[PDB]
Amino acid sequence: LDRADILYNIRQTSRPDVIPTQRDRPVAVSVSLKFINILEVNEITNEVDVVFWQQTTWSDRTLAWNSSHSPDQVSVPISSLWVPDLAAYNAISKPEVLTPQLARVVSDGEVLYMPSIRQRFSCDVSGVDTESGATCRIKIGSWTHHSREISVDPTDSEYFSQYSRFEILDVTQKKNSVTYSCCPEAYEDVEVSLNFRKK
Amino acid sequence: LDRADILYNIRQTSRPDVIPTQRDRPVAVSVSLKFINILEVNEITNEVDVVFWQQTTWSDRTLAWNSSHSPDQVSVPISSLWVPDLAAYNAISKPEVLTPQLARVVSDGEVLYMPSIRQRFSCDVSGVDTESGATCRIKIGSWTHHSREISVDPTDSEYFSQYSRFEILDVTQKKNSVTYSCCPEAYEDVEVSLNFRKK
Amino acid sequence: LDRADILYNIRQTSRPDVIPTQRDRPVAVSVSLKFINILEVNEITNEVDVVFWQQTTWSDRTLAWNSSHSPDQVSVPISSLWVPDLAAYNAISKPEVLTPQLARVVSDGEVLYMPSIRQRFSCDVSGVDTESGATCRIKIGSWTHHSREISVDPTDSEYFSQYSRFEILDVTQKKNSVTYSCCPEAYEDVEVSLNFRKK
Amino acid sequence: LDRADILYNIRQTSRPDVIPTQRDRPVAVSVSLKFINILEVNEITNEVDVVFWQQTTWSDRTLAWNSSHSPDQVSVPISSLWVPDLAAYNAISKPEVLTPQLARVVSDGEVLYMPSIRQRFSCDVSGVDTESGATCRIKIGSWTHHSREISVDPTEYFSQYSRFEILDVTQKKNSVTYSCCPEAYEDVEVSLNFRKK
Amino acid sequence: LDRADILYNIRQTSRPDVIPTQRDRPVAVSVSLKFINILEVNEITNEVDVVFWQQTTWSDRTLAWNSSHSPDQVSVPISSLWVPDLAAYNAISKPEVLTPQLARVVSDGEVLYMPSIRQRFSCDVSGVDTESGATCRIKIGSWTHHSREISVDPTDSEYFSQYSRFEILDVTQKKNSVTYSCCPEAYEDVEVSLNFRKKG
Ligand SMILES: *[C@@H]1O[C@H](CO)[C@@H](O)[C@H](O)[C@H]1NC(C)=O
Ligand SMILES: *[C@@H]1O[C@H](CO)[C@@H](O)[C@H](O)[C@H]1NC(C)=O
Ligand SMILES: C[C@H](CCOC(=O)N(C)C)N(C)C
Ligand SMILES: C[C@H](CCOC(=O)N(C)C)N(C)C
Ligand SMILES: C[C@H](CCOC(=O)N(C)C)N(C)C
Ligand SMILES: C[C@H](CCOC(=O)N(C)C)N(C)C
Ligand SMILES: C[C@H](CCOC(=O)N(C)C)N(C)C
Repeated sequence: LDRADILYNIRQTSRPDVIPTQRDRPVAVSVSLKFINILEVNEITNEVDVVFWQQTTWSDRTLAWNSSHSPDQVSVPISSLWVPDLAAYNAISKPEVLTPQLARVVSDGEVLYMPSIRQRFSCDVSGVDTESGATCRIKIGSWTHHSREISVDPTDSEYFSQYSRFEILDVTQKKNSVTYSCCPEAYEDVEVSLNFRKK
Repeated sequence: LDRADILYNIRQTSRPDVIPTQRDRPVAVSVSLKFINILEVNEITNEVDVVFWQQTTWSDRTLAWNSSHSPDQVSVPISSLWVPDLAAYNAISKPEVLTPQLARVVSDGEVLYMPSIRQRFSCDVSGVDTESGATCRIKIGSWTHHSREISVDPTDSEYFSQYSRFEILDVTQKKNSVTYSCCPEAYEDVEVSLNFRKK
Repeated sequence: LDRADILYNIRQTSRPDVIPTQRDRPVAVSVSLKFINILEVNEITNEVDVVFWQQTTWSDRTLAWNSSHSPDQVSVPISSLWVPDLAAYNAISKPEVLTPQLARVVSDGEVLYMPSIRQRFSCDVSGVDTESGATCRIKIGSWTHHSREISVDPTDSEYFSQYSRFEILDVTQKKNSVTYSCCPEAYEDVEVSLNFRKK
Repeated sequence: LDRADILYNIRQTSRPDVIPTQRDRPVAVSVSLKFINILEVNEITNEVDVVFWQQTTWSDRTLAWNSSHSPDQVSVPISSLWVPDLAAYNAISKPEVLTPQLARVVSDGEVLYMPSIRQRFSCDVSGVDTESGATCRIKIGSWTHHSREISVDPTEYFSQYSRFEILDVTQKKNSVTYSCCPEAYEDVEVSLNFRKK
Repeated sequence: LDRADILYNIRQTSRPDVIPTQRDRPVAVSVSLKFINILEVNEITNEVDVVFWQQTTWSDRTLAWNSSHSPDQVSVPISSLWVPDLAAYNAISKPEVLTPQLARVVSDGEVLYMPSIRQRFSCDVSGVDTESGATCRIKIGSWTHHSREISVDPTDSEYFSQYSRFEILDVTQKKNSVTYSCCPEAYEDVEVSLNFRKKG
């Protein structure tokens, strides 16, 4: 098998509309935000503009191939793959995807999709100009798949811009499972707490 | 039947361009706005920027399948389903859909579509800085389907952001059936009255 | 014939790229603006932001069907129909279509397309703050079809927002047939004069 | 032949990706800007926002049909035609096309494409508030086709409600060689002399 | 062969989703920014708005044809070609492509894609109003292809607008090969250092 064949097979059979559950277990999705920049804070309106890499991994066995005498990985357009329907609950703009929309697929079916995203959020900006800083919580999970279909789990300034007006003090993560009035089932989310301040 | 089969059949036969009327009864659509945020009020211009979940439900039997030994529900891209042509009469911007455009379909054909929307409206902003607050009325209904084809019915701070500069005092709903100069038939709408104030 | 059949036939045979002239007569298009809002006036720059329903009607016999024991009308995506190539000569932004892009088709081939549009225009804003008000003239006609192929004809505050900062005094319409330097034939337009003032 | 036939044939055989050179001569493209409005001048940043009709004509024989007992012209979506890859070198925003994207095609293969465009440019805005006015120069030519493949040549509607007025418009053709490439690329430079009223 | 045939073959067989590696060597991509304008500097936020031609070249032998009695080059929509997945790491807006999205392909499979791009960046704007000026560093590389699949290499005011409020003092380039926490492999990048200042 060469790359051409692998990409051909994936395109012909991938089923981007079909969540790749195994034996009625949820697809285990990992999410991890790598913050790159904080662009436009407003303590009055409690809105912040953030740029981050949304590192997202999950498994889709339907993509697997025998890697004997074959490449172990290919880059694939996400339009050819099932992708988790993650959304940020407290986003107040749609995600602006800054990078090429390609996912990396390993021969065993492991997928990594890691767009760089710019997005605005409604969160607690109070304290941003103090030494303790602000703590902005960003909430992410599947919009339409409950906990039996998708589980969501977590996996600081490492890639944060030195030229930002802000600095990151700490980043913490917490997993939740919430029942909403609209629906009987629970929906998982990750809450990423970004503790930052003006320099 | 597995998910793949169900989604395949739906894609192959769905008829997104065909309103699923039963026995010449209107498609009964329920609409309900869950307000998430109020972002940019202007009492001078009487314009407001709102984020809300537009909970929308209706029935389409053409989607139904036998759920015996099969999943009871699937998430489906709305491009593969008929969707009611709802519009907000007093919107002054097009709806920015913030979430993945997926509907949830149950085996009996019940559909739930619940995008998170950011949109600007022209409405009464007077009194927003008083204790009584402003009452902003949002009017939603089918743009091209009259009351024999589509009926529209309703179904507060529960999901409203604590970080908003505003707070919700009350939300009320009212159903209407209006005849317009352009056409002989009546068109139904729901009017959602959002009573809110600056904190 | 049911809706499914009618929409299937329309989709299979409609020819959205083909102007439905009959016997070498122009397609007679009617255009009528129902003003909904006036949002952002600037008497210095002579620019105005307007929301209006662009009521547009014409006939396309290729869409007709026998309505005996059949629905008399269907809603159809405009991407499946020929639509007149109307443009506003003095627009300075592209039309923001706020409503679902569906036209209503009657079994005899009458079409009604009535999007709600937000658009900015260059026009006479002088006097807007006086009692006489301003008169803003909006000019609309086929961009590429001359008078032998498309004719354009007209057909006040009825739907105008009570919450606008402005009010409508009067709306008048006038038909014209103009020869431009670019081309030998005449092109029809409708000029809609919107007389409005600050409240 | 009726319109439906002509449009069908064009759709089936047009080859929008294929530049219609004849006998290895360049496609001769005419370009002409009809200025409609000047919207947002900034003398400090030297940026201007303009609306103009970009009158563009060229010939594509592969579109031709026998007009005997047939319509002489049809309107065609540009997605079904080859169109010259013109760009404005000093544009600092992408062209906002305000009109329906249709070209007019004559039975002999003459094409006219005339979108109304709003676009921002980096140009000389100095003197806009004087009697001499500013002269803003707009430079347009094929982005990827050199002079042997595309030649570009120049060949009333300005809004009375603009804050500006047009004193003069002049045009000049150029053939320039760039560091990136061995061949010459043609352009038209349109000089818009305008001032605040 | 005429252009029609060449473009027809390319469209029918191009495989825009398939990186054209040769014998398991990386596709060697050259990148070079020709700066055209600097539009909106902010020394407080350290953000800059730049317009530049992103000269990008690489080889794709699957596009090659016999140029005997045939045109030596054609312009091709990039939607019909594989194109490197280059991204600017420090961009804070998506690239606004100002020009027609066509690449030039030579009969030997050499490709030149050279869009004009307007984009905002987070970079060091300090000193912009001084004689030394600011130095803004722009970092560009493949987003998803490591060094064994794509290598990235470099190739001043020449096309820079005389009407900008800024002027260019110097442009330097540096190639890097970086390993990120997310993945075991190294990813190459070019860092383009734009040294510029406000005029006056
Ligand atoms: C119209 O439909 C009806 C009922 O099926 C039929 O009686 C009539 O002949 C039809 N006319 C045409 C032209 O098909
Ligand atoms: C290249 O095309 C020429 C001209 O017809 C032909 O003579 C020659 O055999 C071809 N060469 C290759 C490598 O196929
Ligand atoms: C809160 C958010 C609401 C939107 O959900 C849907 O559209 N469903 C189909 C569940 N989910 C429950 C995470
Ligand atoms: C008021 C508003 C006007 C638009 O109507 C349509 O476009 N039709 C096709 C009816 N409707 C009737 C709800
Ligand atoms: C004013 C306007 C200019 C655009 O014309 C075209 O695009 N043609 C193809 C005629 N026409 C003459 C109505
Ligand atoms: C200056 C400008 C650069 C971009 O050129 C390309 O994309 N080529 C395909 C030539 N051209 C040469 C006019
Ligand atoms: C740092 C940056 C992050 C994005 O990576 C991807 O999306 N892969 C598919 C690896 N790359 C590795 C250059």
